[PDB]
Amino acid sequence: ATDTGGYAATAGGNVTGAVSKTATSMQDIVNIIDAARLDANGKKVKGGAYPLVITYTGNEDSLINAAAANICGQWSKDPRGVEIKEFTKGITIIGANGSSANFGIWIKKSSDVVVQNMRIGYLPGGAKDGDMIRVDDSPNVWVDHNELFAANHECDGTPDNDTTFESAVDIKGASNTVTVSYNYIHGVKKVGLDGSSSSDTGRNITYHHNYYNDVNARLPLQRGGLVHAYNNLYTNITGSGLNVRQNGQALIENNWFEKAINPVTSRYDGKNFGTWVLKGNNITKPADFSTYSITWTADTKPYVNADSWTSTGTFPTVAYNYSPVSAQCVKDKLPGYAGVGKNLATLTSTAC
Repeated sequence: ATDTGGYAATAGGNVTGAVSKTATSMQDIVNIIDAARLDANGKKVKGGAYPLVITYTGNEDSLINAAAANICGQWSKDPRGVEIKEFTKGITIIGANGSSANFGIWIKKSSDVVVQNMRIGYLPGGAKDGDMIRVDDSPNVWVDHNELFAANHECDGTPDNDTTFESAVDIKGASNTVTVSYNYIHGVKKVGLDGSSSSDTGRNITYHHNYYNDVNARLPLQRGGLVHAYNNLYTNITGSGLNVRQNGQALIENNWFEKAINPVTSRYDGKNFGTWVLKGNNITKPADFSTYSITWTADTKPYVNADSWTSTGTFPTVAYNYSPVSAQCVKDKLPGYAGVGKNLATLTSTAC
């Protein structure tokens, strides 16, 4: 099936003729993809020779645990990541239960890529683009059921005072359709952008069933296009949540917000504010701010906060088929479906 519950329509490497391989380390993954580019005669095939399903059984807890004990020593180390560049035959990277990685997955100019059940945390190289997951010029990508974490903290003396750790899921370029679902993102200062600059506007992204906890900002930092965020659990947001910019449009439905500062805003540009359609969230009116500990702040430049909690624009017909659960149900159940080791389980109404 190609249904991801969002804009991305892909099965990744789970197609006809897929070759399954087991990777026990980051290097194995690199070698497997390289080999996957060669045809029967040893010649390279543009976009890849065959579809792949790579099961990653490696474990780097030692690296992660060492890093967690010395947070400020990570930004200056070499970044570590597997680059999936120009591979379009279809590929899925599934972590085995118990597997872990102290390296990121960088997708560049590829298509039909699915990343699931990977536990990635405390990556080194925040000063040199050490992102956990990067989707660049890559349409039909599905980032599902992963645990992305670090420390929601900024060490002193880091270059730009923003490089202690890099992003969890940055999306940029022509990654026209992307679905980010069932991820447990925690302890991340900059979760992920949707457009790397003011000119990098566009794309149709869906964020559904994600559990965010102790994050500072960018859920996402949207530049143009459309974003459909539904059934996400937003708790302990220390800076700002969805920042809808450059005239982007967002449909924010049936989510649960709690202990969040500026959960829905449009700030930092001073102009071209985006719009949002609010519906079915735990917060229905301003009276609820106090109940769920939702605070608001101003910005030095013109900005717009959803402090009136009203829709400020419209949203096109949601192309795909999805069935949202209630905000209460996500609050109650989501933590047991999002993340690694949940066997890619989905939250249905029957479980509410």
